[PDB]
Amino acid sequence: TGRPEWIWLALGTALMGLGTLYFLVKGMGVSDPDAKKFYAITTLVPAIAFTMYLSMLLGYGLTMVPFGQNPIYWARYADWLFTTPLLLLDLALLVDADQGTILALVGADGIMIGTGLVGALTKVYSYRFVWWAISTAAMLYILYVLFFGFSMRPEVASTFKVLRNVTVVLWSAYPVVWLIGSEGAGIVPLNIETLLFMVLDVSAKVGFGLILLRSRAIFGEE
Amino acid sequence: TGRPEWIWLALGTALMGLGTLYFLVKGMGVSDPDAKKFYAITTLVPAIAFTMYLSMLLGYGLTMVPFGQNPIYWARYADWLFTTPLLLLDLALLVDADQGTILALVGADGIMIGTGLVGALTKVYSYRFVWWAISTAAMLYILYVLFFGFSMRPEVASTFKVLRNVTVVLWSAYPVVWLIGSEGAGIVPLNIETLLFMVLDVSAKVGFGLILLRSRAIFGEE
Amino acid sequence: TGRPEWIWLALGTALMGLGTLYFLVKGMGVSDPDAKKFYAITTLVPAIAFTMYLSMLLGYGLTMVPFGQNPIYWARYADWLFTTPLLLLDLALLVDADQGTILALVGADGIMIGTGLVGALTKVYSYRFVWWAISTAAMLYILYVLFFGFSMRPEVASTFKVLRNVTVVLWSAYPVVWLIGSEGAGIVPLNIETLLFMVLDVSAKVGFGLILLRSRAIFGEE
Ligand SMILES: *C/C=C(C)/C=C/C=C(C)/C=C/C1=C(C)CCCC1(C)C
Ligand SMILES: *C/C=C(C)/C=C/C=C(C)/C=C/C1=C(C)CCCC1(C)C
Ligand SMILES: *C/C=C(C)/C=C/C=C(C)/C=C/C1=C(C)CCCC1(C)C
Repeated sequence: TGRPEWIWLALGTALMGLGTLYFLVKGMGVSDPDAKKFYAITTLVPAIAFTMYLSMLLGYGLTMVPFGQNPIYWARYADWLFTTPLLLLDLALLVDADQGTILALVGADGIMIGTGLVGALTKVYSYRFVWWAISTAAMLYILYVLFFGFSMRPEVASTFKVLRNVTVVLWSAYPVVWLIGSEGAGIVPLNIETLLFMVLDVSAKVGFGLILLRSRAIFGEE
Repeated sequence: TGRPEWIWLALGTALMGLGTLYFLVKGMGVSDPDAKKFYAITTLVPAIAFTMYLSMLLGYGLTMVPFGQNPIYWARYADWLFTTPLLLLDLALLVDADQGTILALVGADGIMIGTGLVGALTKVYSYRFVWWAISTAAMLYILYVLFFGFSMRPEVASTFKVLRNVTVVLWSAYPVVWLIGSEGAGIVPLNIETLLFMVLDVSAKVGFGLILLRSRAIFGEE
Repeated sequence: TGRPEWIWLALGTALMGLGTLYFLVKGMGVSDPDAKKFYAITTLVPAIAFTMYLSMLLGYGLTMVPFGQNPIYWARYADWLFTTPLLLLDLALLVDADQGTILALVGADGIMIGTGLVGALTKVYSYRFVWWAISTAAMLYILYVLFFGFSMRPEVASTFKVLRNVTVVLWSAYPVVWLIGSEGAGIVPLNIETLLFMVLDVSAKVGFGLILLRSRAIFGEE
């Protein structure tokens, strides 16, 4: 509690935990294989985030990087490495995407997160932003595929449309927060940055899942 | 050989190596695609464990963690990260599990191992057990799915029943050994802990594989 | 630019980048799901390599290992961990390989790279070569499967034959370069070793992809 941002890490942990438990209870008794995939994917997402928010709260998921002793929460990338592709899989399964398109998405996502991590830990200040730029190019490619790389059922199309729009908006904020926060230019304090990421993460995982798991799009059509 | 536990790391290495070679020879000439998956999965398991037991023997897979300079063999988690999901896949393929259920299993398993590793390396003593608890919750979820989340063929059902029972028993010992050994309360010396893990690992990988690969459950039914 | 090998890391970065962009443009408008998989796989390969060549150029992907202060470019293994299995998947998809065989290949490849990395970072000089030997055994197993573990269409068979022959030749050079270069016996300077790896990598990723993506083997047969 010596670090001002502890409050948002604590709240983040609690909200991911509760979301995980909610999705877990909700998924009880589901027999439809299609719906099972969506529950499995959607429940794992906040469960993973829970563990990484906890690691940050307890101080395990924090390291000091010298550029310009900067506190970098590296645990976010461990979280994102797994949760972002899973979120993309939810969208991909919804629309019955070709395997080729899933691979494209998952691979671009690995690059986005991997280069983001490299940027986060880079000791030469100017180079951090080179990695930011490549990571953003990978994000833009993902956004492109989501709008132009590909829903047959009307309920599938409408849910996909919503979750896709939710994704483009929230995901796009991440590079901006990084850029202006402690990993980037340092204009916004780590405390506020942590709050922004918490709001983003919770919306993109728990908000996302609520929207998805309450839709009948997740069941094969009697 | 300056570390008393070297003998069990040496034996572990030899037993995983021989098991790998046995499974490799045995799988020669197998043409049935189903049986091929089982051999591939079951042979990779001890092959991976071989490499990580070797890394521990030679001292690469050991680090010192300050809490309470504690010797932590981190290589176990590198091994388990890959071998535990593969073992779960063997069981899952056997019963023709839905993809949703496989994802649930694999994901819960990643969490179990990942939080186990975080626990192993955590520098605040009390917090190590928080991570132990979350990892155990993930294990219990796996055990639950194995008994209640789902075999049609009688030979499939019987083999599955055996391998499942083998799994519940041996896997459950792992958290207990951790808790009382050098990663946890330090009641049992690293030397004995290493022996216990060796016996467990060899039974859960080589014993498991022997049981599976001698069964006709692994072939599609003339 | 203080390190003589910077020139080859710079060229490597440029060539992977251009190859990525070429494959990206070329894959535009492709609707055939089969062809989509090949483009996705084949474009991701140099894209990944691009990022890791960049990391090496900027000095992030380099560490000092004490044996015999040896400069080890660890980023190569981060690259190879993902790009080698993807290259094997290209070959595997081409021939419609059984899932069992894909798993065998991917798993053996993970072992090859993982033990290679362990070897690269090992502090006891003699032991480095133990890891080299195990990694090579895994490579030889891959080479075996590629020739004896399994093409129906004549265009599929011919393209596969070429890409397979390209693979056996180039991949086999890697262990030799390691052995004689800075990770191994230190007979050939890091500068020359980096050049050799650059030529190899570019041929095995961009040369490979050119050959594959210009073939009609990648489309399902009007
Ligand atoms: C649950 C977490 C989510 C949905 C996280 C999404 C994160 C991103 C889309 C991050 C993107 C970034 C870049 C595009 C540039 C570099 C910094 C990153 C990693 C924040
Ligand atoms: C071949 C290796 C096997 C089957 C290993 C299984 C290991 C576990 C089930 C470990 C479980 C653990 C917990 C449940 C709590 C924390 C400590 C661990 C990682 C030993
Ligand atoms: C694009 C990169 C490619 C195709 C890299 C292939 C690399 C190898 C086949 C490396 C093999 C190695 C061994 C067999 C022994 C130890 C050293 C390695 C990792 C270079």
